Amino acid sequence: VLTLFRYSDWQDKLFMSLGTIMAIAHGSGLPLMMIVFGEMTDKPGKILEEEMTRYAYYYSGLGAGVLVAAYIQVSFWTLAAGRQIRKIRQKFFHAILRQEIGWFDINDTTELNTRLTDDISKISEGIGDKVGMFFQAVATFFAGFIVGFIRGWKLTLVIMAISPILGLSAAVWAKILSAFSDKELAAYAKAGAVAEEALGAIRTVIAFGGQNKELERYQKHLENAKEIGIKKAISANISMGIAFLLIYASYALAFWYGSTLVISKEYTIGNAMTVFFSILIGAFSVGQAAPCIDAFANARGAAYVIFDIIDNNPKIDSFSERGHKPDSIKGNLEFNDVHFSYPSRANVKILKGLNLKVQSGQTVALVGSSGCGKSTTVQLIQRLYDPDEGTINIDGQDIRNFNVNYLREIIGVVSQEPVLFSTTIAENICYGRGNVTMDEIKKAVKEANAYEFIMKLPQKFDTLVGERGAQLSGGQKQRIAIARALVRNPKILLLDQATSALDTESEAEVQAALDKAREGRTTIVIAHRLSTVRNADVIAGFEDGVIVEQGSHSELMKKEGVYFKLVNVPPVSFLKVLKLNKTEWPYFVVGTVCAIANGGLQPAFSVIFSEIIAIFGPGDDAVKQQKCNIFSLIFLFLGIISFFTFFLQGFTFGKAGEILTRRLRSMAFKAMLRQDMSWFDDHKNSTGALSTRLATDAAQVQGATGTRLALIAQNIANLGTGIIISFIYGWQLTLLLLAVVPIIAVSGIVEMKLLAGNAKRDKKELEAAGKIATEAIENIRTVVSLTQERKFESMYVEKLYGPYRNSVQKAHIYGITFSISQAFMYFSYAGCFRFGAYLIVNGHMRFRDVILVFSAIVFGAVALGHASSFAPDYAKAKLSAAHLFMLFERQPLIDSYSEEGLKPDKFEGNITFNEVVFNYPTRANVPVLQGLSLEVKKGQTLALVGSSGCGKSTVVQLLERFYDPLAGTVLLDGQEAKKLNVQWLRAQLGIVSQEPILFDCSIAENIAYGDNSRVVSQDEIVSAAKAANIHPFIETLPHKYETRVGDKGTQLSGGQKQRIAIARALIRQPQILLLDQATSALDTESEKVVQEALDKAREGRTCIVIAHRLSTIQNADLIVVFQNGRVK
Ligand SMILES: Nc1ncnc2c1ncn2[C@@H]1O[C@H](COP(=O)(O)OP(=O)(O)OP(=O)(O)O)[C@@H](O)[C@H]1O
Ligand SMILES: Nc1ncnc2c1ncn2[C@@H]1O[C@H](COP(=O)(O)OP(=O)(O)OP(=O)(O)O)[C@@H](O)[C@H]1O
Ligand SMILES: CC(C)CCC[C@@H](C)[C@H]1CC[C@H]2[C@@H]3CC=C4C[C@@H](O)CC[C@]4(C)[C@H]3CC[C@]12C
Ligand SMILES: CC(C)CCC[C@@H](C)[C@H]1CC[C@H]2[C@@H]3CC=C4C[C@@H](O)CC[C@]4(C)[C@H]3CC[C@]12C
Ligand SMILES: CC(C)CCC[C@@H](C)[C@H]1CC[C@H]2[C@@H]3CC=C4C[C@@H](O)CC[C@]4(C)[C@H]3CC[C@]12C
Ligand SMILES: CC(C)CCC[C@@H](C)[C@H]1CC[C@H]2[C@@H]3CC=C4C[C@@H](O)CC[C@]4(C)[C@H]3CC[C@]12C
Ligand SMILES: CC(C)CCC[C@@H](C)[C@H]1CC[C@H]2[C@@H]3CC=C4C[C@@H](O)CC[C@]4(C)[C@H]3CC[C@]12C
Ligand SMILES: CC(C)CCC[C@@H](C)[C@H]1CC[C@H]2[C@@H]3CC=C4C[C@@H](O)CC[C@]4(C)[C@H]3CC[C@]12C
Ligand SMILES: CC(C)CCC[C@@H](C)[C@H]1CC[C@H]2[C@@H]3CC=C4C[C@@H](O)CC[C@]4(C)[C@H]3CC[C@]12C
Ligand SMILES: CC(C)CCC[C@@H](C)[C@H]1CC[C@H]2[C@@H]3CC=C4C[C@@H](O)CC[C@]4(C)[C@H]3CC[C@]12C
Ligand SMILES: [Mg+2]
Repeated sequence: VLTLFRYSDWQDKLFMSLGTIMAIAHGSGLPLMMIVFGEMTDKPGKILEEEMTRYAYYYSGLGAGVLVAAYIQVSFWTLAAGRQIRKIRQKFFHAILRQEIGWFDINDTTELNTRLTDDISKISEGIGDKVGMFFQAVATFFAGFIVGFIRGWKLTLVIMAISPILGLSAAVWAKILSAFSDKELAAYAKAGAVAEEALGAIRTVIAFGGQNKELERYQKHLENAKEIGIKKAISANISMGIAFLLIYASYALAFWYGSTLVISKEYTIGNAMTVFFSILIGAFSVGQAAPCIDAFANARGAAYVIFDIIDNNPKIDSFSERGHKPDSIKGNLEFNDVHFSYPSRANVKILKGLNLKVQSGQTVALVGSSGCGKSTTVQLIQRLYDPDEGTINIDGQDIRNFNVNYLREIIGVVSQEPVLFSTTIAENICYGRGNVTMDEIKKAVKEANAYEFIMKLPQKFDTLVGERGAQLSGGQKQRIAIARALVRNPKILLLDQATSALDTESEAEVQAALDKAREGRTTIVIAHRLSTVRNADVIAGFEDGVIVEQGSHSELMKKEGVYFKLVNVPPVSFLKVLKLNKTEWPYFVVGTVCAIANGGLQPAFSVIFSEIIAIFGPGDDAVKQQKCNIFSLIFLFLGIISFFTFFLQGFTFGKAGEILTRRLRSMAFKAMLRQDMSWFDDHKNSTGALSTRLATDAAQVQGATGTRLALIAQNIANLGTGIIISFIYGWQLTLLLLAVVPIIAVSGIVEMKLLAGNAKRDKKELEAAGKIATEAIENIRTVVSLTQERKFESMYVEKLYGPYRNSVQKAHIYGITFSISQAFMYFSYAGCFRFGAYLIVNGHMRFRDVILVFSAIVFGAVALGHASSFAPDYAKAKLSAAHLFMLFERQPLIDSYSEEGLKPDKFEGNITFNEVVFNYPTRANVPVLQGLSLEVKKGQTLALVGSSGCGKSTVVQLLERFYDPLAGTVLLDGQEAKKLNVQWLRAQLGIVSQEPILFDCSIAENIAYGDNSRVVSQDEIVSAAKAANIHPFIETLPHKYETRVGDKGTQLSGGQKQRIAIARALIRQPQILLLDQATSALDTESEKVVQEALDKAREGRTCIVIAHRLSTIQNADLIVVFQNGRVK
């Protein structure tokens, strides 16, 4: 209960304590004034005027006191909530970056950004101003009790006898509501994980036609969250129904008991009515604080998962400082019987006792088959996992003894398929070490041979690399990764196929630079080519995860081992949002009629009190008991009907809001899966930004469209009925009562114009924080391997500073507006007493009519606080609704959901390019293609040959129809590709990407994703697996086709996911194959087995090959050489 306030500082405790005592001082005033008011109620034309004027002095002073008490009440709670929400946001991201990679494999980490955004929003709604308004209502209730015990003590015990039942019911239903809040929250987090997985790899979802599959996977969780939110609303309104049932039933009991006392004259008329009126003010106030109770229960439910992640502790601690930092390390490295298994597949033994010995100054070279443990050996050097039954030594001393940061900073890796970050080129090379000068950057870039194209691009070292490097080619991204590793100047260099996507001349220059550089660093080389493996002093060969083969080139060539075999924004009206749920108009009708019939009843008690005071007059005393029994039956039946009407309005409004939220979330994701690749290449649209938008916009709409509308319709009916009753009984005073309406209206106008202005900047800056959070979570291998986690926490905090200041300004603006609203509501009483004195002494109205109007106005003074509490939600609801509708009304150029276009029945695999000129929209000044002419007949094989960065993957993107050419014609089988239906077009193609990526599902589903719109059978999956040469490994695994591949294929090796990408292409039986270096992480045996099945499958269809081999280019039918983006 106080774990929400576990992170409260001393200033936070001071703000919450002063806000608590000022809210206790603020609420207790209304009932306590009744003791001085109730002494003239039981009642020459000057003494009454003096009493009225004196009470006007009291009320004006009370209003002045309320002006500063309500200000401090709101402002200090909102300042404290802003400060501790800032530090919870910092500590949760620090706790995510602290954990080790064994935690990132066995847990769900695409769920964390959605969990972050939506839970911190729920906690900010929960621990803020709602708690202060709750204390205000509690102080009002107990001040009514104090007034009751001063005036008449036998009346207040009968009503105090029910308050533990109200506390019991509120605690029970708040505990149930916190449980359902956690259950609903988990479902929305699963849906956000589906969306963030689908938007991260968007090129494969577009190219394989998987929009409907991802949309159905999203809607499967939206339906569960809907069905939890409905019964959440059921419990949340059984609570208020039981509360008001107890209120009116106990008031019936107390009124029947007070009947006998007033008739037997033990009390007078004045002592009973003050007790009744003060207790009804308090009892209505505690009932209105029930939404604040529900909001606190929701925050308590959200905090469960966030606090645990902070509590969890890693065995390999990244931030700790408890290890040796020796001054001089010669690069000796040695294994001693290393046994290892990954924690996600624990029962598959991988290293079975390895004995490697690397001397300081020489390099080794790891050869072997695919899937034997080479990059596992590389991952155990930098201590990402601990081995099960072994030890790894550097210069005689164990790696478990070193400081983890010092180890990971003295060694420098190159990953297999390297991943850049979504910042500039010089920023990636600065992420390399951390404090680099430009001399170091330019020398390392020349040493990695990346200098010519960086000089060639405009804004040379400032070109924004796309998300994961997607705005660069495959041989430019890898040279930037080589330069990134070289700026560190490591003592131990790890090269895991660093030249896998470079052509032969650049491989020669890179290997000459790396060979010239070595003086005192050890190097581990995993070689793509076995022609440069001969320049190694030691060669290690893996056979079932051990070393059976070690020595020099001729030493292992005369040995007959494994190496021998290898060598041989427009605003939107809110009725436009409520135009979407036209279908449940009976829900809004029943909710609005019950809200009117519930809000009207609070001011009607003045007329009931007038009839009570008139019915206790001089009589025969046998009739007044029989009339007062009729009044008590009326209060009992009013209690039963109030139970039914409160339940109906709340449940009815809540169900309609859940339906609208489900429709808005699915419409937003369906309309986000629709835009073309230029919308995703826009630098504002990262997947972190796009996954914060789906969690913010519909949630901000739901927060103002839920049961809050039922409560505000109730409060507006309350304020209306007060004015109507006032006009009937005295029309002269009611004009002054309505005279404040211009001032409260202008204050509402000014706070709406300021809260709509700062919610804009809040929404603008939370996406820029969520971008950093998502890239640092989803590239956690490279983050941990480079030790830039301190820098990413620093960046997240300095992007998180902004909404703190926005919360400060929101606190002051909303506090001033709530303050002057409550003060100008309490000055109306002083104006009413003075002007009513004037009217009574001139003879217009009467004293009981002045009492009647005053009594009717007190309940509206209750309702204004909740209307002002609703007012800061409507601004962010309007803003997020404008953003949702501009997303819904955006229409792309290449429309993926269109049903019109030519859909020919028979397709001959003929393609033709007639002088295609194309520039990318992000860098639209550089020419990529400069008029491209190539024609491929049926059954031919086009081979694309060129240097690195010539436009070989651009033609695959143009044939896949992501992009439109500027001036040129892409035509297929005679007819132009713009005329064809784009889903038909993308279904006729079969594509293997350059660095392929998978999904976080099973191998059977990743292979069956290759052809949608039909249930692909298990026999077809097994046949494509046998053709792609993966079925021996799949049969070896303990789960055969149900081993869950990790996020983007990280729980497999390079060759295995290359091979599942080839099977995913080949399962659809395409008409044309697009193979963009389809065999680049495979060895010679696997590549020659794959190529035979590809050759027997290519009989009768066309294919386009982009492969850097002399074996697959030479047997091709056409050979195309690129120079300056043209064909030669
Ligand atoms: N994160 C992981 N979780 C579970 N198993 C894994 C993980 N990474 C790899 N494996 C498994 O470990 C075995 C060894 O794969 P490994 O990554 O060592 O291949 P490799 O021969 O080093 O080639 P590469 O250099 O492409 O990684 C594979 O069978 C793979 O299925
Ligand atoms: N999404 C993009 N936005 C802007 N420019 C891009 C984008 N993708 C690629 N480029 C640019 O296009 C040029 C060539 O792209 P492409 O990836 O087709 O070359 P490539 O021949 O595939 O290279 P490699 O053979 O090394 O894989 C590169 O200079 C690259 O900077
Ligand atoms: C008499 C009543 C109306 C006024 C009560 C005075 C209160 C509201 C004033 C007096 C002293 C003030 C504190 C003095 C010191 C600081 C440290 C500053 O870094 C944060 C604000 C904070 C914590 C102030 C908060 C407001 C404060 C506590
Ligand atoms: C700064 C504001 C918010 C604090 C509210 C202060 C409360 C506790 C004060 C404000 C007005 C005060 C009342 C003013 C008049 C009198 C009449 C006297 O015969 C009995 C006490 C009584 C009824 C006071 C009780 C205490 C009181 C209600
Ligand atoms: C009637 C008058 C004298 C009452 C005094 C008003 C005092 C209590 C209010 C008005 C201005 C307020 C300060 C305005 C600015 C901030 C900055 C914020 O980061 C810390 C709280 C702090 C410092 C507020 C503390 C409380 C404060 C000092
Ligand atoms: C929730 C609980 C605490 C509230 C229970 C309230 C009960 C005790 C009160 C509410 C209405 C009251 C009844 C109101 C009217 C009359 C009619 C009279 O001819 C007999 C007594 C009788 C029948 C009262 C008996 C006591 C009574 C039933
Ligand atoms: C729900 C809101 C909008 C309508 C409020 C009207 C009802 C609930 C209130 C307002 C005036 C009240 C009436 C005032 C006068 C009397 C005369 C008495 O001999 C019987 C009870 C009776 C008839 C009261 C019953 C309830 C009553 C009719
Ligand atoms: C008994 C008296 C005080 C009740 C007064 C009712 C007042 C508080 C309510 C009733 C209708 C409300 C207005 C309804 C419409 C809007 C448009 C909104 O974009 C700005 C606020 C504004 C202008 C509201 C201001 C506050 C308002 C005028
Ligand atoms: C809620 C606010 C806006 C209402 C305004 C309150 C003040 C300014 C109003 C309300 C009652 C009014 C007073 C009512 C009666 C009289 C007696 C008359 O012989 C002189 C004017 C005088 C004294 C009025 C002056 C203005 C007055 C004091
Ligand atoms: C603190 C600021 C916002 C207050 C602004 C409103 C002030 C100027 C107005 C509104 C209500 C007015 C009070 C209403 C009633 C009367 C009774 C009369 O016999 C003496 C003047 C007196 C007591 C008025 C004094 C001035 C007053 C308090
Ligand atoms: Mg390429």
